[PDB]
Amino acid sequence: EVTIEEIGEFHEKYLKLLFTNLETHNDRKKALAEIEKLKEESIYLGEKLRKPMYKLYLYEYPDRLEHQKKIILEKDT
Repeated sequence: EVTIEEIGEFHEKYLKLLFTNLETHNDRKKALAEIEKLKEESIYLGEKLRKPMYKLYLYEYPDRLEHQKKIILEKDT
């Protein structure tokens, strides 16, 4: 019942978050907000899809997002 457009859109947003610059404090504030919405969207898909594919969206991408988050928290101190 998960559509390809929901999967495509999630990954599109993820890609944009990753390609983002993070040079200024404003950018970092925005990226962090975006990370939170991506975690939520990943887990939404993961729960709806139910190595099995669903584990990537339930666990792996939220873990990678958390990683990127800590890093961005590393700069802004």
